[PDB]
Amino acid sequence: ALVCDNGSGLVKAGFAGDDAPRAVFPSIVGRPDSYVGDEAQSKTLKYPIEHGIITNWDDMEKIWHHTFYNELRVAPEEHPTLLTEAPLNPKANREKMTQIMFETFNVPAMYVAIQAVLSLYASGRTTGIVLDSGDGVTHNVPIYEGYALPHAIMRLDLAGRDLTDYLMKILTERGYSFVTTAEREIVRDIKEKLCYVALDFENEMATAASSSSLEKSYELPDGQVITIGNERFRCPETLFQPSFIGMESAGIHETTYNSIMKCDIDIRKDLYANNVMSGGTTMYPGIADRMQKEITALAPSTMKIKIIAPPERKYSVWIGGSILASLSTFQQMWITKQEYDEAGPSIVHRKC
Ligand SMILES: CC1=C(O)[C@@](O)([C@@H]2C[C@H]3OC(=O)[C@H](C)[C@@H]4CCC[C@@]5(CC[C@H](O5)[C@H](O)[C@@]5(C)CC(=O)[C@H](O5)[C@H]5C[C@]6(C)CC[C@](O5)(O6)[C@H]5CC[C@](C)(C[C@H](C)/C=C(C)/C=C/[C@H]3O2)O5)O4)OCC1
Ligand SMILES: Nc1ncnc2c1ncn2[C@@H]1O[C@H](COP(=O)(O)OP(=O)(O)OP(=O)(O)O)[C@@H](O)[C@H]1O
Ligand SMILES: C/C1=C/C(=O)O[C@@H]2C[C@@H](CC[C@H](C)/C=C\CC1)O[C@@](O)([C@@H]1CSC(=O)N1)C2
Ligand SMILES: [Ca+2]
Ligand SMILES: [Ca+2]
Repeated sequence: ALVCDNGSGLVKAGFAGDDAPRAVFPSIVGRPDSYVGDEAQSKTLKYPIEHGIITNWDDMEKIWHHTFYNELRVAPEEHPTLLTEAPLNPKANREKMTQIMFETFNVPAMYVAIQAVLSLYASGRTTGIVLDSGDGVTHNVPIYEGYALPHAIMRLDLAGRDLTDYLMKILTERGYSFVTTAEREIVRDIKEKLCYVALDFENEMATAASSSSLEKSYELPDGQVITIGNERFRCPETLFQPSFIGMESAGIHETTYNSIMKCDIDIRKDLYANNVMSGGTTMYPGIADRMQKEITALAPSTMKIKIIAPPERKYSVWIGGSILASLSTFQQMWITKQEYDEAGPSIVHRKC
């Protein structure tokens, strides 16, 4: 079976039963008659997925064909294919993915799983609450015995690309100039290399104000060496206080809490003890300790709280897919070509 995890920024693709994706490449299509993903990267670019939701279907077909043919070297008509989706995904989109897989790619079998749920599986759990934060969107997804609890899911627009754009803004306020699309990629690299989550925002602002102890240098492609100081932790602080970029949302600690509070009292303790971090935007050093501190301050004083931050969490959605698609007991769960022929795209609602 194939496993394809389509993100707003990065596609992760490979074979069920493997420990890691074979291909990780940008979720882009480029035109000057069109180039896809890593081919487009080597050369106007469009992202077919926005905030985790597929919005350009023709370009999404290009991404999928590139995945099957170029990245995995397979004919999709010969492999059951597991795909992933956002924890909240419009009904019409679920049908269109299904329609395309059966009618365009002629897959023999298909299934679509919620991204955050797969990450939980990759951590060795069937119960817990996942914070999955990527390039385009963030969700909190409470999960009991393998199944997301849809009424308790929380969503934030805020994710990694917004964090990059904010780092550009505050570095520009410092006296640099980061405004172009190329500069966006440079600042993404700065973010990934040098940013971290402060345990206490104010305390670290004070250290940065009165000393150079938190400063790091970065050699730009153009040869200027810049210095990054409080920007290192101000950038990801936005996750905890979205008002830094004018967003009204609760921060990720409060959305975690709010999600747990919408669940049955009998499972809340299990959720609090199994907070699993997923996605590239959870990679900041310090994030687990900060989450622990913030959730402790919101939760009952008696509550046992644990934040799990798997080292492999850039790829845990994919790994979870690999685990699920290669389970013997999953064999009966696939949507078959016959089922699709009889029920149409609407089959996805009954089976996934
Ligand atoms: C099995 C299967 C389905 O459950 C599902 O196909 C679900 C069921 C449908 O839910 C639905 O028709 C409903 C959405 C669904 C059904 C049951 C309960 C519920 C789930 C969560 C909750 O109410 C409510 O939206 C919350 C409290 C969560 C939240 O963060 C805020 O409101 C805010 C903030 C914000 C920043 C502003 C608004 C949003 O919520 O974002 C979310 C909520 C919806 C959306 C507009 C984003 C998109 C593009 C998704 C839509 C329209 C999804 C529709 C459906 O997805 O953004 O909504 O998803 C994938 C898997
Ligand atoms: N070490 C790091 N520190 C901070 N951010 C990082 C790090 N590594 C990757 N990221 C960010 O993670 C994001 C990519 O993560 P991921 O692959 O989980 O997202 P996606 O699946 O493409 O998007 P989404 O899930 O939002 O649709 C990018 O914004 C990237 O800059
Ligand atoms: C190395 C890498 C990282 C990434 O996450 O890439 C995804 C994919 C990408 C598409 C445009 C880019 C020119 C191509 C490849 C870069 C891929 O845009 C992102 O970099 C966007 C733009 S800045 C940011 O933080 N996210 C994230
Ligand atoms: Ca993702
Ligand atoms: Ca706020």
